[PDB]
Amino acid sequence: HKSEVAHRFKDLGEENFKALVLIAFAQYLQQCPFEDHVKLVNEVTEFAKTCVADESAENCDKSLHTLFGDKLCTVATLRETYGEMADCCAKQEPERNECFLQHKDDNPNLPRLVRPEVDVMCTAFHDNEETFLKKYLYEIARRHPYFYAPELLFFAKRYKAAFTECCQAADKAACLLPKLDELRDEGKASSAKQRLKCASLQKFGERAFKAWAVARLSQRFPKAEFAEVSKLVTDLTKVHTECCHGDLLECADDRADLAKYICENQDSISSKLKECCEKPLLEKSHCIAEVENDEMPADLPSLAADFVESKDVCKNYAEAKDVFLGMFLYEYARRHPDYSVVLLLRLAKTYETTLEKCCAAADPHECYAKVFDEFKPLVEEPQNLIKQNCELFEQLGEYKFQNALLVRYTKKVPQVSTPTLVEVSRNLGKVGSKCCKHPEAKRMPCAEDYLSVVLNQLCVLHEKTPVSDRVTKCCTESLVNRRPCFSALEVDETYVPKEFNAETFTFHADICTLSEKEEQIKKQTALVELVKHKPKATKEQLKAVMDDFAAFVEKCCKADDKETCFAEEGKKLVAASQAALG
Ligand SMILES: CN(C)c1cccc2c(S(=O)(=O)N[C@@H](CCCNC(=N)N)C(=O)O)cccc12
Ligand SMILES: CN(C)c1cccc2c(S(=O)(=O)N[C@@H](CCCNC(=N)N)C(=O)O)cccc12
Ligand SMILES: CCCCCCCCCCCCCC(=O)O
Ligand SMILES: CCCCCCCCCCCCCC(=O)O
Repeated sequence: HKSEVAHRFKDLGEENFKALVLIAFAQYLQQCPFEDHVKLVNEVTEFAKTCVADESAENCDKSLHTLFGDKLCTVATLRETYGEMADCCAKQEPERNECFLQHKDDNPNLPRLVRPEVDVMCTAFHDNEETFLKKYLYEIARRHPYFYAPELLFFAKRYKAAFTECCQAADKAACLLPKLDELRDEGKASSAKQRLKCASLQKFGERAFKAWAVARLSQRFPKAEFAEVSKLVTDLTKVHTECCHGDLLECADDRADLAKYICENQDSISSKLKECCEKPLLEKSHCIAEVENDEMPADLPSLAADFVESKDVCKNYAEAKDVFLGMFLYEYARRHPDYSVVLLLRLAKTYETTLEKCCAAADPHECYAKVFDEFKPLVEEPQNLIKQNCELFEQLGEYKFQNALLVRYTKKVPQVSTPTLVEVSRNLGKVGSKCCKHPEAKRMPCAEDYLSVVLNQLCVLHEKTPVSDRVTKCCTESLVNRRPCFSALEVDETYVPKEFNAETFTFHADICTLSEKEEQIKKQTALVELVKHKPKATKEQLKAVMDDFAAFVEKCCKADDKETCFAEEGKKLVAASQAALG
């Protein structure tokens, strides 16, 4: 109303307000120390309480961007510490805010945040819960200037919970550690997905984004009408554009509106928004965005009616190509919550191509009549890979399943670095253990979501150090063809094996004391290097060495004079193996 800070203060609450202001400042002034930001927060909070009291008090009328900018320009060491950015303070709003956005460092040169010992961690938490959580909130926020603030706040509260439950536990570590690792990945995944959607919106444009949304929104709100889905898709697009531009406030307002709009028309969108809509202003958005798919209508016509038979296909299609295709997408997506969004896009793409070729032919109907048949092979491809890979994972464990993927890809792309291969394969394996446990109907969507992030990470590392044209093709290809492209890679015939290296296969007793995580990465690293040396080795030849090795270790780690065993038997292993693998 009259006062913006007052309004936000009232909605959000004191605690949330103070946390968000902190995150916001940490995201711009990434270089200032924790104690400086805390001061800022206090002053902004105090000022806020002043306005809550008297809406007409000094400055309370000024907009949030203006207020935020002024306080930002208050920092005396602004130029000394941030140089160029200080020139932003000379500009008027909105150039000022705009200027600040352009100077936000997407990834500064800060030190990796290390995880302390669980005990020091639980004691710090206990002795000063607030400064312990806020300082870490600060460290995370400054390292991820683009992470949507409210969401970072959502994570914080889960972290708080993990410490309460675990620092009380008998075995604190057994409780805490795994919850922490889970929190980290979930954080890594959210981060990666946010930057991924933004990248895509930049490269492939609005249209492509819109398409992806119709599909996703349709699977989620199958009982909504195409007109509502269009509405939502338009607003969602605006939201992402702005949220991607990086302006927290604008992004927040857009999201608030959309969430409240959805809740008001809740009855005509989805029957699973009841809970989400009764939640606090700060959680509405987050909830809705993650809502389970609603139940789809039972009395739903067959597609071929309006899209294959009907002689108005080309008529309706030429009258508004994108709308018609959007309708096709809507119709197909809502009957298939079990398809990955990108699979749906491939079908829509296929349908479009057909109509382009066909509607330009004498007898349209005859030309495009056998299209739903062209879909079959498209749908089955992803399904087959799922059942096939999920079975294999059920046999061997995650670990053993990770090794198979290790051999499989080292062969396809031997140029890639051994460490990169180990990491990608490990994360790929995890997708197997996180998705294969769901009933079929949810597998593909799961794989898509986890595969998309892992594939982007893969492409990035490669952007930096290009090592293969094939990998770069897949990486730059259509986002809808990214995964298929990687799936179509075959063994590298050209590759010339790395010259043998003794050190690379020498193992010491230190291997017996390392943690599982460590031992595995140690073994998996030799494996990639093994394959990189003998790429023509068969499943049989390999399993042989591995079995020998397997024993080797266990044997030399349960016998006196370790380092002797590994050195004496080690020579034997390598000697025999070099021979078996000719
Ligand atoms: C919940 N969310 C916001 C996160 C919590 C903790 C760590 C996160 C990280 S992380 O990078 O610190 N943690 C990962 C990635 C290593 C990258 N390190 C860099 N210095 N770049 C890790 O420790 O294996 C990234 C993204 C989100 C995170
Ligand atoms: C709450 N309003 C404003 C929404 C915001 C963002 C995404 C929404 C979606 S969605 O389908 O795009 N939801 C996305 C994930 C949301 C982003 N989540 C993050 N943690 N970053 C998806 O399922 O692929 C559906 C409905 C409402 C949404
Ligand atoms: C009005 C609704 C807009 C939806 C537009 C339908 C376009 C679907 C065709 C599929 C295109 C695949 C996406 C791409 O890679 O370009
Ligand atoms: C030509 C040198 C061959 C010797 C190298 C042996 C390295 C193989 C690594 C074994 C990894 C199998 C994983 C496991 O033991 O569970």
